[PDB]
Amino acid sequence: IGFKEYHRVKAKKLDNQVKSKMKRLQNELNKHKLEKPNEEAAVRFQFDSHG
RNA sequence: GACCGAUAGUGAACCAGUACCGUGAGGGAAAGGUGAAAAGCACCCCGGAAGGGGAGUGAAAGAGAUCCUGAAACCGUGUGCCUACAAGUAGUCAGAGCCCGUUAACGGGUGAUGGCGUGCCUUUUGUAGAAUGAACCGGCGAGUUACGAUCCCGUGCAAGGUUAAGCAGAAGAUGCGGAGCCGCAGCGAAAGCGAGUCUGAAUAGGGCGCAUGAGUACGUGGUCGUAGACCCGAAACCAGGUGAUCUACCCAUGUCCAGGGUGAAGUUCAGGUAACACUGAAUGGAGGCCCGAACCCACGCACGUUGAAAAGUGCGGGGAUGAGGUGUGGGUAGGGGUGAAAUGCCAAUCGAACCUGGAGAUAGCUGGUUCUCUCCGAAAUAGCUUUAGGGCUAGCCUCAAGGUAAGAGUCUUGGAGGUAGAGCACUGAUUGGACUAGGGGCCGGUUACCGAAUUCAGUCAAACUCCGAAUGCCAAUGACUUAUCCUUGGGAGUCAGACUGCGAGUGAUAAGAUCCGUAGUCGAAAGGGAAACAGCCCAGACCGCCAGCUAAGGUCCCAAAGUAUACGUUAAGUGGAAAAGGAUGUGGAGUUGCUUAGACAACUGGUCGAGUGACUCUGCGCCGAAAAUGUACCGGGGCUAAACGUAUCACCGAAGCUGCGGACUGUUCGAACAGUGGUAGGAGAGCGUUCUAAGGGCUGUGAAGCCAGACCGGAAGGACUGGUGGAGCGCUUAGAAGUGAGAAUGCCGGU
RNA sequence: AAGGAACUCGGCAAAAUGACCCCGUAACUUCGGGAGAAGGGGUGCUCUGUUAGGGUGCAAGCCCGAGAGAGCCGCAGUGAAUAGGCCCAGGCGACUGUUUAGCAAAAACACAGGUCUCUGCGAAGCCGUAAGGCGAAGUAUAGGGGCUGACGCCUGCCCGGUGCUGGAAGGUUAAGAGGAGCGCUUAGCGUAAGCGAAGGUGCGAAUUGAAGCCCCAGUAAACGGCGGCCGUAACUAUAACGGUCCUAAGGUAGCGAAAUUCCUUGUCGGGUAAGUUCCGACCCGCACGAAAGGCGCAACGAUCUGGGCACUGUCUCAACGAGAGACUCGGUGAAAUUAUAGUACCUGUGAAGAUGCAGGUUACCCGCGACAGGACGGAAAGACCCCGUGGAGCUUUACUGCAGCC
RNA sequence: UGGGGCGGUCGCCUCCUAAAAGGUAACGGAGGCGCCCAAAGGUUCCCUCAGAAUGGUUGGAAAUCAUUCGCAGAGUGUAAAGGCACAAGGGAGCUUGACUGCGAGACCUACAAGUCGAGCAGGGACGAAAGUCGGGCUUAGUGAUCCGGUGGUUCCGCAUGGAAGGGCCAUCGCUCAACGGAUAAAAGCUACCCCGGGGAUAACAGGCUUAUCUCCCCCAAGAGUCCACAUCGACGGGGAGGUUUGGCACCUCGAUGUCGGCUCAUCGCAUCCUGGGGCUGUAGUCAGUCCCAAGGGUUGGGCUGUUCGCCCAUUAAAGCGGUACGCGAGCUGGGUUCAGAACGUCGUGAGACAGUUCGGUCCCUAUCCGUCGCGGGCGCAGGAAAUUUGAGAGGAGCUGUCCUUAGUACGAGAGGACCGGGAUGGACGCACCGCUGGUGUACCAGUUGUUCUGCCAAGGGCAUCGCUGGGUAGCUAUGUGCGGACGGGAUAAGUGCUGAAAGCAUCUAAGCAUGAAGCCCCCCUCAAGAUGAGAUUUCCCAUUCCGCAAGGAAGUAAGAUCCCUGAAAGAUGAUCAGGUUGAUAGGUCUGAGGUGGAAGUGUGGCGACACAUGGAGCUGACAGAUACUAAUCGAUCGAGGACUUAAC
RNA sequence: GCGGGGUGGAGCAGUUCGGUAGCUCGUCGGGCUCAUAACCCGAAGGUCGCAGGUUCAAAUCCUGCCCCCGCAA
Ligand SMILES: [K+]
Ligand SMILES: [K+]
Ligand SMILES: [K+]
Ligand SMILES: [K+]
Ligand SMILES: [K+]
Ligand SMILES: [K+]
Ligand SMILES: [K+]
Ligand SMILES: [K+]
Ligand SMILES: [K+]
Ligand SMILES: [K+]
Ligand SMILES: [Mg+2]
Ligand SMILES: [Mg+2]
Ligand SMILES: [Mg+2]
Ligand SMILES: [Mg+2]
Ligand SMILES: [Mg+2]
Ligand SMILES: [Mg+2]
Ligand SMILES: [Mg+2]
Ligand SMILES: [Mg+2]
Ligand SMILES: [Mg+2]
Ligand SMILES: [Mg+2]
Ligand SMILES: [Mg+2]
Ligand SMILES: [Mg+2]
Ligand SMILES: [Mg+2]
Ligand SMILES: [Mg+2]
Ligand SMILES: [Mg+2]
Ligand SMILES: [Mg+2]
Ligand SMILES: [Mg+2]
Ligand SMILES: [Mg+2]
Ligand SMILES: [Mg+2]
Ligand SMILES: [Mg+2]
Ligand SMILES: [Mg+2]
Ligand SMILES: [Mg+2]
Ligand SMILES: [Mg+2]
Ligand SMILES: [Mg+2]
Ligand SMILES: [Mg+2]
Ligand SMILES: [Mg+2]
Ligand SMILES: [Mg+2]
Ligand SMILES: [Mg+2]
Ligand SMILES: [Mg+2]
Ligand SMILES: [Mg+2]
Ligand SMILES: [Mg+2]
Ligand SMILES: [Mg+2]
Ligand SMILES: [Mg+2]
Ligand SMILES: [Mg+2]
Ligand SMILES: [Mg+2]
Ligand SMILES: [Mg+2]
Ligand SMILES: [Mg+2]
Ligand SMILES: [Mg+2]
Ligand SMILES: [Mg+2]
Ligand SMILES: [Mg+2]
Ligand SMILES: [Mg+2]
Ligand SMILES: [Mg+2]
Ligand SMILES: [Mg+2]
Ligand SMILES: [Mg+2]
Ligand SMILES: [Mg+2]
Ligand SMILES: [Mg+2]
Ligand SMILES: [Mg+2]
Ligand SMILES: [Mg+2]
Ligand SMILES: [Mg+2]
Ligand SMILES: [Mg+2]
Ligand SMILES: [Mg+2]
Ligand SMILES: [Mg+2]
Ligand SMILES: [Mg+2]
Repeated sequence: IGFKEYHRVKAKKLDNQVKSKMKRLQNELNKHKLEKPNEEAAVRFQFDSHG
């Protein structure tokens, strides 16, 4: 009696860890989320050589 | 004093802040009554005494010291009826026999036997429930009060109504007191304007108002707000204190450890060396050393487990000169201390001690909430919700006041719509044939090699439609019938629903499953049937009757009524449990092959001598058919009808309906008609308890209380008589409430 | 009796061992131990005997006292009571010690030893608001804190992240200093519109202004971390070797199916007739690893684990006996529980598991000694699960704060 | 929220579910939206689309033309539905009505909101005019309040004038997307845990269902040398059971204790063994499959907590299930899920498991029914003492090996029977103590320590009965004897005989047999409360009172009890042997069995000790005898026999 | 069913935000050497897994389809 409930209670604890990790990560990003630094564009043009 | 009267009122009426409980702060009871007067039972008898039986005192001793009254539980004694073949929610209805004789009544007690019948409460869709609560009896124990708001009702005055504090006065009535409050005027955010005003450019429209008018003061009642706010109940939080006489650690000063063993360093001697080293003996007496009592500890097992003991005993076990045991006196205190660290320990309490206070913390949760009858009578739904077992608005109920006839049923007529069915005209899916562009595999020419598209026929669709109902829905006009309906306001409860039939989804076209639509019953519905069986069938209990007719369902016995009538079927106890499938079971229709030119069968083409084969539909049966305590799907007996089908007629059968009698409610005009189940809940009318006022009484020639009884009223309830009791108590009208108990693992007492 | 662990989760419990003397005693070792290892033998009484010898004493005489020989008795001589069972092997902890008073004594805590770090003395650290204290009447060979835990051999790589330490300029930043300016107000100017001094007043920018942070180095017995893919050797198979990607760096020694191995009762060897346990190896380490230390390890342990011997009522399989209860009599006399009970069985029905309902079956009335199938028995308003916009303890880069510190 | 969690969802639009008005749920089936357009809006005017065939330079299936056919097969910004070809689809001219104030009246609706709207006024666009225009073919494209920003303003301005500040109108700021929005501001652990509730809600067992599971079938492609159906049974189809995995959430949260084991069983049959049969690809021995059959039986160990499973060794066999996965007020407590601790792993962490490991309190005196035993009462038409019948109930029910038949039948051999006789075991049961043993606490003996009887000798107490060696009665198994034997009756499956219906055939319809360890008996035990109270033999005898009777009372008869001595009986009652003309118990005497040579004395020895007297002495329960002691005297209870009929 | 990958021969970027297809090694050809390696000089090798859309332009954005790898299975 209560076999699966016991094991499923354990499962629910693992879920709570995921939810907490998620929530904290989201909150941390909102507090401090550096944007990716500018990737300077590269001008490219070549005077193709003639014969 | 419309305050209490010994469980009340102070905790304390009494030698009570006592007894008792706690180390302490602190907590904290129980317990009143002789008589007018002790006149408190001289004397005698039984007894060791207690306790009795007389005799005396007294109005009374059945007033004799827990001494007014003396209920119930509970415990006994005697006996009028019944009881040892009986299956019991304990009664109720019927009923002999026996025994009595009353509030004199179509009486009382008991009860062989027959019928019927699973407590009360709470909580539930649903409880006899094996869900909850109560051992029993008694007492106590829960919507109250203050101040505001609003509505109804009553009264006074009325376009007005009314005073508050305060001052005089019986703690009163009343007089004075007009400040203030509400209303008569509204509109606008406001300036402001005013029967109008605001918006707007507007004499427009529209909103809110006016014309269509009643308020106010006080009282009663309903509800609401703020207060503990109907009563009981947390785990907790915070504040101030009390604890280290237990236990943790520390500090100071004491004290305890029977006996035995092992033999460290060092030292000495002897040997040894050039010297040392080295070797052997002896001495020596180290150690969180060894073995083992006291003492301390607590490893295993048994026992104990309403214990001898709220942690022990018995048999073994570990340490036992050490980081040892223990005494005395001290220290550290809870947002703290102490911890060789277990969240362990800090007075049998520790993830935050104990006591008191804030405090009646809060509890959308559980439990409880006390007299009676009558009128009406739900909901378990929608929306929103840090919402889902809560709440709010609507729906559904009730009361009152208005409108009033505006409601409803049916018929007739009109209309909106795309479901069932059907259909392929579109969109998808799809079968066969034809015709086929191409596509691939073969040498640009072909394969029956994939094949687009076209066409012919043929299927199919919740999210296909050229079509398209039945019902249901919205209206209109009459007619016939019925009595509802709407507006405003007061009060609610309900938001867990259940099953059954039908139409669907989810599921597996399972579920007493789940979610909607629709109708019913239950919930909140007793009675009859289905053996028992909320939801199925029949049918709605105001009450009495030893009257009648019926419904579902029945009629051989249990058990009321047909062993009814007529015609067939079944042989399986089918009826009284299930499929695919199998089968010369049997009944009834129909078709067809052959047949006295002689069949089928059997006999060596003939003998023989009247039937013989196949198939379709259909009624009732058969096999397929094995579960666990015990026949075990007919309720039982039992049944060959007492089963099944068809038809007919009788009778039985409810609390349905009818007849007779009574009560009440409503409607219309004392009559008639109609109605009278009920949970949550609304409304009305009453009974009873305590106290007050005013009248009128009762009571020592016996009050209240208590105990009986066969009386009275529709209920709550009220009398009368007798016994006990020994001094208070009813009745009528009105008023005010500590006003009604069977349940709260309620509190206290008794048993 | 016979058997002897066949019992059982497990030799739990009991049995067996036990004193003194003599002989004898292994692996291993930290050279002390292990060790009472283990395994054996002896034990009574009598006579040689106030013994050989020893203590006391002036001596007599008192005590102590081995060893033998020679005999006697019994089933048996520490004749009773009291007094280790032992051996082999492994895991963990070194050890003695300490711990959940009252379900855990242990591998947990402590420990000596190791290391890191703080502290120059009014030390750091700690208690307190402060004074005043502990530290300490101490002074870096001392004191506090963290981690590890005797001893032996060792303790590898990574400073990118986080912490700590040290820097130097610079960037960012508060109060406080500064008050450019702007608004309001109004003497006055004006036909008005509007402008507007001074004063007052409401805002106020530049500039200035520390630590911290940013930045740069170091530090791992600081908190921590310690990888993927591809190819390659003349049988094959594996790769000493090579390529590339990523990282701060990719796990070294040692150990390994483990207190760690899910698959798994891995495979192999040993032990048994039979071994999911055990021991020895192997290494595809789900998910070892070097001071939350790695690997060994004598001694120690009421530690955990497996195997032998002894021994037995643990068992095959139960029997008998003793005492105390039970039972009868005399005395005394509770408790939990309890809606009232004249309180059967079967099948069924029902809130789906009935003493109580239905249909049958069975049953004369009342007890006593016994057993526990039922009364969903008693006890404790379930601790599991879910719910409540309940509580408390704890954690942190949750939110908001406070002390402390700079 | 078909427990919670994860996943998914949360507001709005379209369709289907939705049952032809509207509305209508589920974590039902499909999709879209959080915009876009300055023209893709308004108006005025004009206008048809897709596709196919044919003709044509590049040109190709498909670009552009041209003709014919061609209801929409197109398009309509953006999903779907409803519309649209007097277009809402395409093109062109001018413009901004994608206006301001509004708004009769309606739809929808709990509210808050949302939707439609003629018409009026102001000032405009297009148009010759009528007239149309308050965005788009229609239906999504959005967010309350509070609080801030901005613009306007015949509003207010706290003595007054200003101002500060506010109001009104317009407008902006929320993926407040959990979209009717808790605060401006918020994550976890609890195994150290606690409270209030719920069977409204998880689970076990129960109930319903039966997808799955187990078992059984239908069809028959086939496999099987041929041959579907000896055996096996593809592709499909139909059931039963309620042991499995599930679905549901109906009972239980003011408690229905768990897996495994132990003790004790009980039931079903889907039969593991034994019994009886059909078919066989059954020669014999063996087997295969199916039918009947539930009477009895159905092992001991190693490993593991285990169930299970593997293994070892047996057995005739090592059956499958139900009983709350039977059985914890019957036991155990090893596994698992309390508090401690540790490893691996995860986490910053408290801690946790996707894994392990060592240690960890099992309470209750039985009221009722039930079950096993034992009594008392009454009844059974007189009162007693014995012996009995059997309605009915319980018990028992198993089986191996060997010898013989017979090396026969059978077979090429190998091997090797049926049936019928006979012996002897295993397990199990009943009884009993003569035998073998156990026990034997009032028996006998040996012996240690100490204390006592004054000492010696001889003994007593205590030390587990001090210990040790024996042992009577009784009680006992492991010991012994015996049992399940012979068979009858009726049947099951099966085998048939005669025999029609249906000139044949046929076990069947009438009729007649056979045939199982099973059923009813036989065998053992209880049994007349069998209220239906039975039957037989024997004994006692009609009393005395009252009362009119019915009936009542009092002494007794036969007989029994109280009381007493006891055991062959026993918890107590009861039962049985006895109670003085009695051997009932004790004692006494004589024995048995048991122990094993007493004490005293003498002799031998220095002594411990040995020997003789002497199979001695001692001896609980056992046997026989014997009144020596106790069973005294007494008391109590116990019939006089109802009525009716029939036959005598 | 739920996720991750397919870029010259190997290992890897670039993909979100469209703009010449790349880095390291390797392969091939020619030198150097007696010859091989190293070294030096040139070149080839992917139209970004496949097939269609969108766009002036797609490895990159969209639609389908096929492989590889993890789990569950
Ligand atoms: K009183
Ligand atoms: K009461
Ligand atoms: K104190
Ligand atoms: K209800
Ligand atoms: K009187
Ligand atoms: K007694
Ligand atoms: K009954
Ligand atoms: K009951
Ligand atoms: K970690
Ligand atoms: K014997
Ligand atoms: Mg009082
Ligand atoms: Mg008086
Ligand atoms: Mg319920
Ligand atoms: Mg309850
Ligand atoms: Mg109760
Ligand atoms: Mg010591
Ligand atoms: Mg010791
Ligand atoms: Mg002491
Ligand atoms: Mg305590
Ligand atoms: Mg308060
Ligand atoms: Mg249809
Ligand atoms: Mg339902
Ligand atoms: Mg009811
Ligand atoms: Mg009625
Ligand atoms: Mg009639
Ligand atoms: Mg009748
Ligand atoms: Mg009637
Ligand atoms: Mg009626
Ligand atoms: Mg009251
Ligand atoms: Mg064993
Ligand atoms: Mg065993
Ligand atoms: Mg032991
Ligand atoms: Mg230790
Ligand atoms: Mg120790
Ligand atoms: Mg403890
Ligand atoms: Mg302990
Ligand atoms: Mg450590
Ligand atoms: Mg390191
Ligand atoms: Mg580690
Ligand atoms: Mg480390
Ligand atoms: Mg370590
Ligand atoms: Mg008793
Ligand atoms: Mg049922
Ligand atoms: Mg039942
Ligand atoms: Mg509860
Ligand atoms: Mg779910
Ligand atoms: Mg509709
Ligand atoms: Mg723990
Ligand atoms: Mg802990
Ligand atoms: Mg609780
Ligand atoms: Mg339920
Ligand atoms: Mg067949
Ligand atoms: Mg339900
Ligand atoms: Mg209960
Ligand atoms: Mg209980
Ligand atoms: Mg069978
Ligand atoms: Mg069980
Ligand atoms: Mg039980
Ligand atoms: Mg256990
Ligand atoms: Mg009972
Ligand atoms: Mg004998
Ligand atoms: Mg002597
Ligand atoms: Mg003594």
